[PDB]
Amino acid sequence: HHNASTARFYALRLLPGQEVFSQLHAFVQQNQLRAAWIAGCTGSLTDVALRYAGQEATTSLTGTFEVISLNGTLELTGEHLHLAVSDPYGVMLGGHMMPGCTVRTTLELVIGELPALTFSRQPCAISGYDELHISSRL
Amino acid sequence: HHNASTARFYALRLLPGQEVFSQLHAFVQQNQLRAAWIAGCTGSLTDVALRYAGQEATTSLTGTFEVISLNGTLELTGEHLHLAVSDPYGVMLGGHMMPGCTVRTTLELVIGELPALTFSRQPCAISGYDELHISSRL
Amino acid sequence: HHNASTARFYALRLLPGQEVFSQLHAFVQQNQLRAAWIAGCTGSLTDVALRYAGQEATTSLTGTFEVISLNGTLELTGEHLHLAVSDPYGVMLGGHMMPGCTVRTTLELVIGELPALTFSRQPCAISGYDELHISSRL
Ligand SMILES: [Mg+2]
Ligand SMILES: [Mg+2]
Ligand SMILES: [Mg+2]
Repeated sequence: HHNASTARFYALRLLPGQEVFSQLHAFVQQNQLRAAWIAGCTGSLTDVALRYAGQEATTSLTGTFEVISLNGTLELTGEHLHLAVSDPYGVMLGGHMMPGCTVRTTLELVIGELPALTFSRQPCAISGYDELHISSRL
Repeated sequence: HHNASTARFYALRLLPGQEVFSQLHAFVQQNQLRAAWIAGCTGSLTDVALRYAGQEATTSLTGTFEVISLNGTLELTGEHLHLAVSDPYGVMLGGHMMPGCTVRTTLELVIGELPALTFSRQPCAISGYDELHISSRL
Repeated sequence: HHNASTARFYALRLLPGQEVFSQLHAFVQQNQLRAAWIAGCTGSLTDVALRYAGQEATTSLTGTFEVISLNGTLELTGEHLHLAVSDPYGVMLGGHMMPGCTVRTTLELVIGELPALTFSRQPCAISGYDELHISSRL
């Protein structure tokens, strides 16, 4: 059965200029994470790539942003992450995170991994898209 | 004494059309969770029910929203959850989550449970409302 | 080596009128936390102190706000926390959290501690600021 598992946590800090998606995937590959999620995140970005609700196109922005929240799941060959950033006036923007977000000064992350489970993306006949599927690691 | 505990995590995915409050409570009942919190959440909503800061009335909205963050505690007979959603333009809205939020394509959740503790809602003479009370499970 | 660790969690509730930064530091000192992060948070604030993206000055606001998300790391002699609050109209504001945020009715927190690691703030030659450094507790 799924859902239940203890968690192992990882703490890491990304460097200025690094692209978030690529670094997260590299960390997942390095540790062969099969059922992870972002348990905590704080930092800053220069370039931001977001896909707004219901939209197909990716919105690319550049400036000075603070990462307010980065949430979602990730695993060996898939992920689903949402990002919220704030600007110099406190105004926020949020959406589906896409490749292209670059670290400004830092990105601090605490990533949780559920050793008893395995996440995968399987087609959902209801939504019409590949959705999160949870199964036993063993 | 309270506060300290190891955590057991649960991963689940809600389906299109399901109402969030009811599904969360069903999961709490199914697993008899006594001291849980939302450790991670990502997804989309069609209907959104929020009670804004200091307001009594619930604001009901319908459209295409992305769940940016869903935070808070929950247990057998109580909860305190806040929700932040983004729209097709990246604009965000936040408030106290109320019953009526419906899943659009999916809602992925990682819920933590603290086995050594028990959450309850007891009247606080200071705030004048029932507030979070933490005690030992044993 | 760093990054990997089990986690111990703490649940607590702050009272009306208390200042968040001071209370968080008091909790860190009381439990001698060396590598913690905010795993969950919900509540309300009256006074809010935020430093917006790229700005030096702290913006002080007072009113009726809901805490939508409080994320970041914290330890014995340092921290990095970002805050997002919503107002009576659902509008949100976000930024680097500064001392001066006061609880309105309550602030519920689940704090994670990574016993196998130790967080510190060391100068980064790349960013030019003291950044998160992760090392073994032993
Ligand atoms: Mg999404
Ligand atoms: Mg509330
Ligand atoms: Mg910051």
